[PDB]
Amino acid sequence: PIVQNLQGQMVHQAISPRTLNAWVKVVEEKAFSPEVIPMFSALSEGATPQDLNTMLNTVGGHQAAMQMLKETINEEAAEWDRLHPVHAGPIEPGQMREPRGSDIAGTTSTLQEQIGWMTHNPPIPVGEIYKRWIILGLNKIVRMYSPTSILDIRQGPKEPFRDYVDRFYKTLRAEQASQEVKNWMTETLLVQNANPDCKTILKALGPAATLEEMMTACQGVGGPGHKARVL
Amino acid sequence: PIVQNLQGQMVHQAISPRTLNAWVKVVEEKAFSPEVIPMFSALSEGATPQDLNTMLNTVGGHQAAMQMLKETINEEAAEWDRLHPVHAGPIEPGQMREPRGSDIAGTTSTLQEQIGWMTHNPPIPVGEIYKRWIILGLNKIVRMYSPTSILDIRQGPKEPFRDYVDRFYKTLRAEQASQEVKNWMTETLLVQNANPDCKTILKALGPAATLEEMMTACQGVGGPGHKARVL
Amino acid sequence: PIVQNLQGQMVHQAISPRTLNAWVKVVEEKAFSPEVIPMFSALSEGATPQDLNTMLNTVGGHQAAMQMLKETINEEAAEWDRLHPVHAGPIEPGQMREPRGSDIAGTTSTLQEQIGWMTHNPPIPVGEIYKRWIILGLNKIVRMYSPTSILDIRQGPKEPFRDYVDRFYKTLRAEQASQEVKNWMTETLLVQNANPDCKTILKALGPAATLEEMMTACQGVGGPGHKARVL
Amino acid sequence: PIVQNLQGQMVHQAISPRTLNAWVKVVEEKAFSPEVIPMFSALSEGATPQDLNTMLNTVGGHQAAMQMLKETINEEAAEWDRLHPVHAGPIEPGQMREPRGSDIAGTTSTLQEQIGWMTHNPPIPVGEIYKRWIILGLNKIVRMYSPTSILDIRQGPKEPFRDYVDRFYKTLRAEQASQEVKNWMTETLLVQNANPDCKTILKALGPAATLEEMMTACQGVGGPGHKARVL
Amino acid sequence: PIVQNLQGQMVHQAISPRTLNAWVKVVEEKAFSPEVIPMFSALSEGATPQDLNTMLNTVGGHQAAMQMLKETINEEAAEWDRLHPVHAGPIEPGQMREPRGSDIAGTTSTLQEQIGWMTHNPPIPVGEIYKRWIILGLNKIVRMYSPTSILDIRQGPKEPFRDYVDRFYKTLRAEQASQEVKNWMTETLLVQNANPDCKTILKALGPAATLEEMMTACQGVGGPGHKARVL
Repeated sequence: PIVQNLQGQMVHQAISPRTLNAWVKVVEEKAFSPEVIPMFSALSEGATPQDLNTMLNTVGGHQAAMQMLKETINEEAAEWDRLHPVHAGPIEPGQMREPRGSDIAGTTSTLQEQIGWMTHNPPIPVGEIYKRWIILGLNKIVRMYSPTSILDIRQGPKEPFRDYVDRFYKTLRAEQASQEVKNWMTETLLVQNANPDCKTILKALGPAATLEEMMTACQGVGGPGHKARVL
Repeated sequence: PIVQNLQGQMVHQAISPRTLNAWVKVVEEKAFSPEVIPMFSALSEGATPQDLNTMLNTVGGHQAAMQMLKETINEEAAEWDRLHPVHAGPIEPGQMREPRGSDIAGTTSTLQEQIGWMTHNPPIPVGEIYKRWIILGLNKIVRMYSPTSILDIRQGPKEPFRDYVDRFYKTLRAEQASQEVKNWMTETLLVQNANPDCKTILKALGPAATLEEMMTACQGVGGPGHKARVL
Repeated sequence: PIVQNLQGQMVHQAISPRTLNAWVKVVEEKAFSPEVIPMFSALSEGATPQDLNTMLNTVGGHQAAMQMLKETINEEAAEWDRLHPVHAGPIEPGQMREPRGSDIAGTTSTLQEQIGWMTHNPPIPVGEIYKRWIILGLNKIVRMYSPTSILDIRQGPKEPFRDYVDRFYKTLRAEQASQEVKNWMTETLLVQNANPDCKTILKALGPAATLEEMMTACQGVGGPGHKARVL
Repeated sequence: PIVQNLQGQMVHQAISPRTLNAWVKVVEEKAFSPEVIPMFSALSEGATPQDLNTMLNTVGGHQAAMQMLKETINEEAAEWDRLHPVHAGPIEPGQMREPRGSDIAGTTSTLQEQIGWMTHNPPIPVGEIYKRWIILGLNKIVRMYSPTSILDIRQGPKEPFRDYVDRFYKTLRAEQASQEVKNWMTETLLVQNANPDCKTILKALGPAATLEEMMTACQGVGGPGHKARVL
Repeated sequence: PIVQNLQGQMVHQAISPRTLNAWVKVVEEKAFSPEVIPMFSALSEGATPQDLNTMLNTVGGHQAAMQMLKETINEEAAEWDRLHPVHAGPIEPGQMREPRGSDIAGTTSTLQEQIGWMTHNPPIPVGEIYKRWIILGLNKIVRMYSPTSILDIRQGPKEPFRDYVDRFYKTLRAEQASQEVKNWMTETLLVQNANPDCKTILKALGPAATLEEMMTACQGVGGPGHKARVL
């Protein structure tokens, strides 16, 4: 990553063993569940196209999964070539060159280059583009390896509403459909798959109540000396 | 916060990717428990609101917990707006503008405004202030996500009293109990549901013991049984 | 390891105690698996040769594997010196001195001289060259301690297609077979050892299908409809 | 109701007793059916607010559903006057008087003014509006008493594509969603385990695969035969 | 639809629901059988887009056929915009404007425009245009489900020829196969699957001949004649 957003000295240093450890844990012990997606981004803060290449190849030994990320990113870079014909003219005073596709994926661009653009003012956002190309790759990984579906997130009979809501919301966040398709699942699916008493409370306040208000009312019914309704 | 570099001139910098890594080891270990808010107190030391929003943004797995925290800010932010009269931008030429709720929360404010507000006369500690909004949001997520009720914590025959006291004080912590409620619970409920080994000594102590005195009576070092809990 | 400056040249710092701890846990957990390579590559971004020697020194386990790797390394160093490999940067440096094989590996070169070569313009990239020579041995230990197995692979009777796709990738990676062969085995053996009712799909897929197009049409095994297992 | 006559001019006729029986027959004897609306539309052609009120109040069966319809048109009539204050600002001779929503629902307007709007040129859609508000009632009454469920319909590994479209679009006559949700539904959601033959067939068709072909796809030896049933 | 009652005719009426119920009977008895297509043209003489939408919406189920029909209509509407570039913003009541594809489909057009294009000088054929695209719809339905096996057909032991060739014909018309194939089937399969004495006398005629000649030649026993009404 880059390790200084102002300072020139020691601008960038190679990846942490905790970043690798915890990367390897999500793709193995959480086994490509949808919570991978937002977690990837929290890892990638200030990551260079090379750091990103390191993250692409460090997905827990899963070689076939490397191929589905890899072919994706490359198609996206080949697309960047279709959208951007090459300027060779005078570069303006203080300005850098504009990246190519093979530059975005770090094949043609120096690591000084990658640092340069990432600390430029206004930024040339190469790592923030490549990581969204990688999440698109990553999204394919989650569909083949984990059978998780927002359709089939179901609240258990003695199950806490907080554990069922955590599953629905992490599964929701990794959908790539629009914000209207998203806002519909929290109105429809979430109320519809809660237990009888919690479903009754969710519709009673209606889904226009805040999540904490929903949450506190749903723990309140499912808390001490509970009734598991038969189904 | 302020650098750790022990050559020359101290200079103010953001939160570091090593610290970001540390927060990720904290989250994916303690996650939502009472045990989060003190680690947070540590790692957010000399943070600006921009760091605080980086601390929020670099969370991965638990997107409900984050929707409740993002939510809890808006309501305290709005409160702040309702508490103070603020006109938009400078009220006078060449003097600083007054903070709004959304400025405390980093959204509507630049980082260059942010270190301005802090170097005002008197100081406006916009981070420190903001950390309180965050911690109420944390306390809300933790109370709901925490799993033991305070009204059903009982000590078995082979359970160490240290382990049961940490679970009781951590259950009284999850539920955000007043000191008046903690002093009454301490006195009452605790003594009762200790095992008869601790309990008959706890009962031999006279009116209004300190928790030190409850431990000195009970302890009773080592055991119960073979190879006691250190968690 | 070498850390980057925003303008100007790379600077050498001492290795992290965790990087060391991480690598040991790597050679305990993954030695006989093709997971040794991406982790080793991950823990040797911006490494010098003394970084690469420190990682090799750190191991106190798996001594017969290190020995095979060491005799292997000397084979491409002796080759270096005799049959003059192609490389980027100076083949006859004027103002500094020819890298030998031993020097690339760092048994006869001081750390200054290695920095000397990597800080050069054009550089002589001694670190990356060495890491290829360790990765040759990493393949060798993976081949010797996990032998031929690509022909014996079958998709299980109850096994989803992607779980056995995921194994075929691991197997074929472990296999070390020629790239004309890798490309045939992905074209026809991947279909050959598959489920029979999934192979009917795979025939309509053809040879030039992506993994994602194949993992989308064919999923789990699936089973008799309208039945229940025997009692 | 109003009859159209030459030059597109409008001429008035009293409500037939046969139209009213016709409407009691569609309400009671095509009860709750989506088909209820288009028949309705064919009964309400040139209807004044008065003819609609007679239509609605003529009916004596199904009074839980006429109640939600009376609540829905009241709400819509009071909504209307927020959005448009009648006769705002400067008053202009030459106008029939503007309809408030209480005139639209026929509550503060007389026959003379009801004829006023519809013999105007261009015709003021007073009765047309009320019908579109009543169809909102009827579509809601349809949703309320339909039996199909959106959490039952999905394509499993034995189901034809047709067989699932028929049921799913049978759902959505009753159950309302956006097209972005319907498109996401057919892309991925309700199709997670969908028929292996259909996948085989869908690939075998190429990049010239049509919806008509995809419906014709998939047959076996259960259910109806292949022999024709239409004289 | 638009009556031809009255001097200088251009007068719209509602469709009678009896007419709607006679259409419920055609589809009850004949489904989508090929002679539903010109009946549907006959039902929709002088009809509007709103009438048509009414006649479509009153159909009993078939929701996969309804979709396939609906997307078929949406592509003819879409190319219709490509074949006639027409534009509009907000629609003005009373104003003669050029119809777009959406206005020809009843989707965007109020009924006064629809009648208004129909009764312009020249009449602009908006009812025709869409009725033609619904007939292409039905014609698509007929392609998919009307064919059944003609190779079933063999003349019964006591069967006269005028029952067996009509039955040949009824199944031949059922199949959607191109004409020159059908001509082939006439000169071969009608003769080859015929009884011994028949096929013989059909080989004496030569099957090249007119159907009057085949009826005269292959003559069988008289009586009432089976009218073909057992299915």
